[PDB]
Amino acid sequence: VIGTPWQKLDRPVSEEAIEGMDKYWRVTNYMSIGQIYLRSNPLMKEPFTRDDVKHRLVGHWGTTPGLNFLLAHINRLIADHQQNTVFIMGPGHGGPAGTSQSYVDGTYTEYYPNITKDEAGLQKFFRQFSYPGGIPSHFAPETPGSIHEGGELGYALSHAYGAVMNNPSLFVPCIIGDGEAETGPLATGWQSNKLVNPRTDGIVLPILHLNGYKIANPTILARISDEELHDFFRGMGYHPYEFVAGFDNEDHMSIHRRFAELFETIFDEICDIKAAAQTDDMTRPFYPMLIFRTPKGWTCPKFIDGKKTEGSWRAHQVPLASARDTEEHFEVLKGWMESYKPEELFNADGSIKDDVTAFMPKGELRIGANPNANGGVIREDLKLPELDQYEVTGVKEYGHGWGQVEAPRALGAYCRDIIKNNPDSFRIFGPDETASNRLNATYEVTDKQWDNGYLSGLVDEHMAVTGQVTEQLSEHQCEGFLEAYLLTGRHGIWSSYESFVHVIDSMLNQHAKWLEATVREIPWRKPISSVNLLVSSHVWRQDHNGFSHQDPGVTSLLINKTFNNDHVTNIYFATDANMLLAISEKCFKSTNKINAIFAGKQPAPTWVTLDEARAELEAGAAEWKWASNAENNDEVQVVLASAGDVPTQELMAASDALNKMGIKFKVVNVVDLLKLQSRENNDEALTDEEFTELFTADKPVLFAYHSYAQDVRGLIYDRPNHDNFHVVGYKEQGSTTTPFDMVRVNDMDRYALQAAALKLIDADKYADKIDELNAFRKKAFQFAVDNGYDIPEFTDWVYPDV
Amino acid sequence: VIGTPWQKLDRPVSEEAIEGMDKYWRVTNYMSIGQIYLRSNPLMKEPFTRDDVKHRLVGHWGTTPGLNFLLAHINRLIADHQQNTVFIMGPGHGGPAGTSQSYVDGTYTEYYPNITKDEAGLQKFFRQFSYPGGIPSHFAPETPGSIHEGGELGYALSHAYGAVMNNPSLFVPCIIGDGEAETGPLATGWQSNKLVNPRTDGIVLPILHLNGYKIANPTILARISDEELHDFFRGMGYHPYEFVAGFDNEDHMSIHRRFAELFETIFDEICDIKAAAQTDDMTRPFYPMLIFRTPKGWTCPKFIDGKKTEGSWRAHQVPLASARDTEEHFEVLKGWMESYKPEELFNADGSIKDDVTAFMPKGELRIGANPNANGGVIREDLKLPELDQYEVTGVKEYGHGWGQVEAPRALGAYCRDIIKNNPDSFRIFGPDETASNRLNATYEVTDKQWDNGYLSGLVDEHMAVTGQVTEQLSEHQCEGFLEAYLLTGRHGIWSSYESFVHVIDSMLNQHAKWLEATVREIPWRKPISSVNLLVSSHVWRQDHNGFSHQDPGVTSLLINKTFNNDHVTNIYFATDANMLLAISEKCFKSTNKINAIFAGKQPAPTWVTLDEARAELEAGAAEWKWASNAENNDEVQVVLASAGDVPTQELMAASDALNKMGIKFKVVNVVDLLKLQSRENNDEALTDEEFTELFTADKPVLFAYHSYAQDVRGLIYDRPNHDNFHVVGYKEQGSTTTPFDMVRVNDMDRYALQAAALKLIDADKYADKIDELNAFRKKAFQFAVDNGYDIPEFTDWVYPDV
Ligand SMILES: Cc1ncc(C[n+]2csc(CCOP(=O)(O)OP(=O)(O)O)c2C)c(N)n1
Ligand SMILES: Cc1ncc(C[n+]2csc(CCOP(=O)(O)OP(=O)(O)O)c2C)c(N)n1
Ligand SMILES: [Mg+2]
Ligand SMILES: [Mg+2]
Repeated sequence: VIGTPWQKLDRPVSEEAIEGMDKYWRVTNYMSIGQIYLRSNPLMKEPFTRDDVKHRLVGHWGTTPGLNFLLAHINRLIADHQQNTVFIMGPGHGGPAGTSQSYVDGTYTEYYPNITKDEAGLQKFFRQFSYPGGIPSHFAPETPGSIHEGGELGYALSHAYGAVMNNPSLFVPCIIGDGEAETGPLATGWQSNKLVNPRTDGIVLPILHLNGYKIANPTILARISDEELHDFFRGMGYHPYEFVAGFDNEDHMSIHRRFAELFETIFDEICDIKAAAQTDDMTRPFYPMLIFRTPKGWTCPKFIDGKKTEGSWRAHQVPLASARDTEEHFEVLKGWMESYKPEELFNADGSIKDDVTAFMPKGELRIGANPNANGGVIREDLKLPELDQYEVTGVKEYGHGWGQVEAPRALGAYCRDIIKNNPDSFRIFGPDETASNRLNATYEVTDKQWDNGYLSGLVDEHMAVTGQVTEQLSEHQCEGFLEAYLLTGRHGIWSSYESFVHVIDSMLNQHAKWLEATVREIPWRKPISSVNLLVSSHVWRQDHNGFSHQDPGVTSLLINKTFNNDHVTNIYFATDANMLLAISEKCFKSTNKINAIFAGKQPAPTWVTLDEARAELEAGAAEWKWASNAENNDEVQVVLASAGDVPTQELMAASDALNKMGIKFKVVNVVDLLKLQSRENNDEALTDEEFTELFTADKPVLFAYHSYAQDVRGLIYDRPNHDNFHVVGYKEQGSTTTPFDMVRVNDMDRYALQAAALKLIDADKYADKIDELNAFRKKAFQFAVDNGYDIPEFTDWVYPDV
Repeated sequence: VIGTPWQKLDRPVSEEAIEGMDKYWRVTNYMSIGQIYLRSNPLMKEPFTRDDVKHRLVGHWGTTPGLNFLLAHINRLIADHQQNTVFIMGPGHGGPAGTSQSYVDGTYTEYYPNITKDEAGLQKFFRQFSYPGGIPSHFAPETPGSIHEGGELGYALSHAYGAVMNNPSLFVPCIIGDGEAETGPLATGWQSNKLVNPRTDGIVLPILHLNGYKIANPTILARISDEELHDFFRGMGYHPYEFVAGFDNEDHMSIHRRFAELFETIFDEICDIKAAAQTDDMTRPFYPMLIFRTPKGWTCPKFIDGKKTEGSWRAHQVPLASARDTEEHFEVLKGWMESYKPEELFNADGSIKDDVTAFMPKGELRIGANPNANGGVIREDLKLPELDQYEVTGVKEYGHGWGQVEAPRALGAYCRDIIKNNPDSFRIFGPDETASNRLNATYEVTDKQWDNGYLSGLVDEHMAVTGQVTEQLSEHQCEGFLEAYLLTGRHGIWSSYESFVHVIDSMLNQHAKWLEATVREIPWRKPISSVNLLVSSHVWRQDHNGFSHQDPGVTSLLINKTFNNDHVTNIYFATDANMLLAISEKCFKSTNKINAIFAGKQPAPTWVTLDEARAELEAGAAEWKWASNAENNDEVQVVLASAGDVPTQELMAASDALNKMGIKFKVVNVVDLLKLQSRENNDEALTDEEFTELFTADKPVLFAYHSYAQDVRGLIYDRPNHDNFHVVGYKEQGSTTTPFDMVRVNDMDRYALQAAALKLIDADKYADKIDELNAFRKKAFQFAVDNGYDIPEFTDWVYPDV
């Protein structure tokens, strides 16, 4: 347990602390300007000239001084209260404020020993910001203190809230851009306070950085009336406080006193809410939130070239773009840097004076050092139940292809027991789909956590104010919550109807990018758990729905994250429940990954034993020898290959029929897609020799793909025998229809697959059989049209093992 | 002008109208149940048995009766007021309520003559819903009255608002699911009332379908306190009204009277707001919104098998799943269908009685017939300015590769003049990026429309309460607004930083799917204008930003929409401003497309004349003969190929150097990407013969790709000479850095390209030159590290034409 959580001060903030906070604000303002403008001479020692100014001025001043003000006050708070604290920088383009924070708290020099606490260190600190060979413009994962970069705006609040889940001692002041608040994901973010519990979760404090402006526009929230703004936050279940500063001549020390006193009122209320929640954990409190209304660019020159800058969108990027080039602009920069009076903040050796930091928290309470902001230092392996107890045993008992098992129900029972063994560190998220995707065996040991109105046990099944499943009809919220949950060292999984995974494609992009930078160059940031996503209710079996719900293409997005042997992405196609089991265990042991686990939820055949799934998963693709009828690759007329539960069922029925015709083939199943890539693009892929062995050197390959055929084609482009692959995939065809018709209109049904294989073997010899199969598909459809359900030859076919 | 907009009644709703509305509600409820459950015997004529019930029960009852209630009342409204009305069905899974509406209003039989107004027609109407060979489960584009399917929830409000833009006579009651309101995009949707003007735009009426439940959960909004709920909507600038019905024994006619009176109060206030806005168009009114709180599944059996159904999430999907199979369940269905007393609603011939519809609007005011809900019937071609006036003339005057032109500024001037010539039907949307992407020449003729607080001319440039540019920091809002703007027959464009286009990938998915169904099978739905998206501030030149802003992969998403010769997607890589011009004109004339127009905003060389861009765009790819030094394909040692402004600059510098070494090559530029596909996948692509001519039959091809190399590889997989293409693309490498370093770390810089070409020609002969180039890249980087800007050999290189 870190510090002394939820303690009130019961005295005023000291005058020493106010003094220190103004010194912090002035030094972090100064060094943020230095990071942006200065290539050398950080203390402006004589001669200080244009030659000290960066050739390329890049970065973001506007948000930065308001961030630095808040961080002064949050730091002061942490230290007075000994409060376990992680902040979120929504305006992540304010990167100098987060690097300045770490540098002041001492963690920057601890993590980066070359960036020393003295003039030479400070020169390097200024130069290196947004610079070739240096550091990023944003609150990147290489910044001690960051679990959120804030490059792609809108995830401030889901991360803040996922971080405090099952973290009752943790306090998260979440700085949100007022421009950011215009995004979709941020707007639904506010509603998370109905989904956390004030006894078992920690506390988020939304701080709205209402600086009036985004890039080139005012913001919506800053320009509505104050009464609308207050009604807004009250209507979302918060107690709003508003702070206004910086628009008149109020002196800075007065501003600090007033803000500290306000911030103490807000914290006191948080402490009262925490204390009350130990007794009453059912009443949802009105959590405080802070509206912080200060000028953009605060403390910068009011006008530059006769244009309003402080208190404007003009302050957004880099004021004085000509500081290197004119001398008019350099004089303004010099005066600006001087107004912070650095001669009072730095010792002659260029170290930051002791009296600038005496007020700062220390040790692991420092914002840069809290282990919650590097959660893999506190992550523990899950206590996993043995997989074998979950196996579908039907394959051993009756044969390959047996039964009508709904595959995710095995993952559900497994997840149930993981929750039981790890009761406060493994969460399930679902956009109102947990049950729909068949993971509700989990409710046998816990509830959907819901901290909002209850009506009746006749309607309110499987929910309680505390629990380890969270649902909200928002994919951004599910993915945001989980990411931060993982980033602070815990574990879990979510699920989503496959076509709607795309809502959060850009979230997968950013978390994959966080993972990339991390495995490449941040060894101090320890491994976190993986994002585990069950992609179910797939393209082929969206029976109550239709075309809008048919889009397996998150595959294609994920493929754009597969470089440089990072290995931060995996795409798995579970063939049935036993494959699902094998994949899930690997996923739950893995770290530093996004894992997409595709499985169908419909009743379906089970193809492999558990032991077989384990061996196959390990290699990535496997021959199914019990299904091949050819002896060796020379005897093979076609390779029958599959990835996907329905492509597989269809390929298998086709193989049954090709067998009965005396065609000689082999069956290859593919589970781990990226392992089809060449070793040169992927050092963990099948070797060429392994690839050739599976797929032959010179025989045609019929490949039935779950998603767009383009994926497999681009992936195998430098593989031997690639020109022989015929890839059949989803091709934007379907509607509200029978299971047979869905595969039919994509040429994915068994008859079409058979026909395709014939065409590849000898189109002339089998012209007639092909026609006959093409017509049988037409007859099977008409039969569905006329009767309301699929032709029994189709529905009732079970694989000949049995 | 349609009907008599914004007229008050000044009398009570008639008793005849209340009577009709209850008949509408009862008949649409009845027929919605019929669509879901009945394969035959729609009037339950003796014998009515289980054999009449669908074998596969699929569909969504829960939302449906509340929709049917609202539609009764909106229909009654339209007719009393002669009000130009389009509705939005947010809960688009309530498809039977929209098909029932069209069937009652008469448009279904007009558009689908086989679905007749009599027993035989009604049998077909019931059977065909969610059925093989029939119609979709959702409010699909084949439903007269639909401009929004509501399959992927969350876009109800952006569409509602984009529809009323520059549409002052149009009224849009927007039905939003209370589950839908939990999504990100819906939550920011509410804020659009700060972005429309009540004089020059029409009026949206948000109706929150607060039925208490989503799929398997209660909803956030239904379970907070009523006071929070009211504060919420008031805080977003609405006047909230609340209607509660259905939870007691209040008789239905009383419910209709009470609701009609409320709905009249709401409309009166809308009429007052409209009338006031003719004089005061600066004061933002508090638009009405309606909280409609009724039981899910309303009028269904209260309990089924001892489980609460009406007033529960259980009502969500298909109550009585066993209606075919038990007889216990069939008796319940029969009683349920009977409670609507259809013997009072249908004539003996099975036509709907006249007194059920006498209250209904007629002609083009009918919900199914309004041309706003099929906007291509009112769409007109834009009055386009001549392109030649915008040409960058530098290419003709000084040579290929001249100048430092910021390409989109030509599109900006063009857009400026399009707005001038079409002042109320062409809009620009930008997520706070219009200026950042260089389209602000548009503000020369109009303003960013902003209907919210103003502070000062010192900060509030280029904005006014009415205008034809709209910005909000939300990609969902930009894309939603535009889609509906196009769907109701107008035109426009938006722009977005490239990596953030992904926020709305799933929106592109749905609108592409709308387009697909439309071109394939809905000839009555006329062509609308295309979605035009400028994809700028690209991967290669995100100078103030870094890794989070580097992701050109919307390419890959778009490629998953390129089937069956729909031609609903285009991906264009503008090489410079003249190519941009040529592409933009084609885009602005096109229909029924999503067009992604990639262009760099950085200062950059201009490569082609306008006339050349026109010829090249038409073919899709072109040899640049003035750049080739080889005579014919036999003389060619490598094909130098490009798609992208920066890949192109880099390839050109490489070609300059390969020339000087006496290497013989050709230069192919690629603008229209999908035209690289085979004719078999794309009937408008380059012929194999055209392809071979550009790319040779047997020579290596160096392909410098703007985005992920996987895209080109999968696209050319069946093209002749494909195994000779070496595709270099973005590979997840970069940071906050120099322009040279960004291309360097992706092996995309000129030296790397040269080296690559050498390797393809003779790796052994040029081992030394390759090493030398690899080292020069290392030296150029160190130079950037040491000096703060790129090596002059790199920066100052201008193409030898000049
Ligand atoms: C999803 C997304 N869209 C667009 C951008 C482009 N962008 C970078 S900062 C910014 C404006 C930020 O304004 P605000 O959140 O108010 O922050 P401020 O700098 O005023 O603190 C925008 C539009 C982005 N970062 N993320
Ligand atoms: C973006 C998205 N995510 C998930 C779904 C899955 N889904 C289909 S309907 C539904 C619940 C809808 O509830 P609500 O909006 O309250 O509508 P109701 O049927 O009660 O009118 C969900 C979660 C979806 N359609 N869209
Ligand atoms: Mg702001
Ligand atoms: Mg609902």
